[PDB]
Amino acid sequence: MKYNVEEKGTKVIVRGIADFNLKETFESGQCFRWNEEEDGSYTGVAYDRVVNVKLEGDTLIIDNTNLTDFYDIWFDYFDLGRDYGQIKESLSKDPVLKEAIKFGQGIRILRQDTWETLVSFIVSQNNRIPQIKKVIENLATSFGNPIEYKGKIYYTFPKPEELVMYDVETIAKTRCGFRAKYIFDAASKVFSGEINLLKLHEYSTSEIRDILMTINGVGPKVADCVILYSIGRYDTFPTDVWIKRIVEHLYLKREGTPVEIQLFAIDKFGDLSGFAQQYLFYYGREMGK
DNA sequence: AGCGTCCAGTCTACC
DNA sequence: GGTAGACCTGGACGC
Ligand code: NA
Repeated sequence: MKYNVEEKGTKVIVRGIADFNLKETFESGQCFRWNEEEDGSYTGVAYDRVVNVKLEGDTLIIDNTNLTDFYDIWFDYFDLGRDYGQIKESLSKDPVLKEAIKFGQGIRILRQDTWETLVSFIVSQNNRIPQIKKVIENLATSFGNPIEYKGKIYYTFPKPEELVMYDVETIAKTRCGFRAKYIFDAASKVFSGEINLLKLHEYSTSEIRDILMTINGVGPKVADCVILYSIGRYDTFPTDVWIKRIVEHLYLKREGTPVEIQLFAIDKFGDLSGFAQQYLFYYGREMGK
């Protein structure tokens, strides 16, 4: 991917954008803190920063950032180095994916912070999206740090060190319910250095899975979500109840467990399974039933 | 109406 | 070895 990057005032401008749509990316099920503004831009809090991203054709405008932050954080965050055009061409050899892709041509897989992804998907278990977003914003407001953009105060996602001094019931005030003890355990294990998130990428995918699943409340799905959305292992296929029913309806024509859905997809899609999953998901939400 | 009821991954207890 | 049932919260749903 070749871009023309320029720093103009309080913003960074990227020209040569392809295979990118903000709505499709931000509503693909991968993330929770990006919110649409009246002009169609999206304001989000990630990596202790607040930025506004706007896309005008092939021109991305990131407000409230500099060249240093763009190259250090946002380039990788929006996975800009990857050719999704090639990915879609390869996947479109499957008629099912080709159809799904036409509705989500601009989906990119964000490379998000490991800790935030971990807690976010802990929150996500047995939960609906609107509620997950409210709980995550509650965690940030209650426990995070204030940062300001255009006169409005935004809150960073709380680090393990910013959570450990609170009891479960204090954490539970975020409306996370029975998941409070899971957040508590995750914070404790990371804070003590028992689970090292920085060195996690040095391990195999199976090893990462096992490390993460030591946390009370982290099972196969949460672990796989961290692995895909934060570590960037694309030969994975996180199986939720939706993708199970989607694959059942469109491929298998019979019922199956989340596990058998999973190995079928990884076999068929290989190193592009994670991308295939995103396309199928936004397509499933587009169709409804 | 204004109530009942169903329910959107992981753990636990128990096979 | 494997899994039925419970589970905070809270909108949708039937009558
Ligand atoms: Na666990």
